[PDB]
Amino acid sequence: PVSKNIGFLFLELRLDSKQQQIMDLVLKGVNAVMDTHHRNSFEPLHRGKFGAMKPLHVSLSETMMFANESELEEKMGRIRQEIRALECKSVPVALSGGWLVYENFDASLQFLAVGLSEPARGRLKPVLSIVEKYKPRSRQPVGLNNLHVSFGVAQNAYLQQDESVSRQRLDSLRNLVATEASDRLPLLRANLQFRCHELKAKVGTSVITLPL
Repeated sequence: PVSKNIGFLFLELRLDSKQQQIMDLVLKGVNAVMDTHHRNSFEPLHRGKFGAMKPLHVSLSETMMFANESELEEKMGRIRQEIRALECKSVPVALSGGWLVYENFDASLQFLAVGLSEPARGRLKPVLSIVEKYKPRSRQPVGLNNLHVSFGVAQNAYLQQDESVSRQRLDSLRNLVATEASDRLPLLRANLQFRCHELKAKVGTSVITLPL
């Protein structure tokens, strides 16, 4: 369908029981601040209905829109082969710094995130380099400067207002979570760490695994 000839690369982060409980209390605390300030709350991304588990992610490419099935296979195969040829056998994922808020492509959703640590970004640099080499030439770039894990997602209440009003409320939301909702970030950063032994790629409607 719409996803024909679309590819995207990412890391999958499955949380253990302790990490799930930490994210419950961190997000509850953030959302108490959102309530106090009459802001939209963040839906936790690590849980579904009835506490069904959902993995978290690190995006490693933009949405890659290839011109045809042949180019999809040519470029994704080269990506897979070159990632396999890397020396590394696993990459660490750990977080550094404060809350970030990233918008999706139509600004309808605002994701509460933390950036990757300097060593985590450094170990992913050779992966990003491979993606940059093979991705289609064909507006939300993924790069070393913005690698992150998103933990919650809120609706943009200002989606249909003037762009400048929506951007102002986004910047004051970013300031609000940083100034008033950051006290449990040391607990999050100490515990939300992972080691990934494979990448994933969405290709069309299928997901493939790319071993390290």
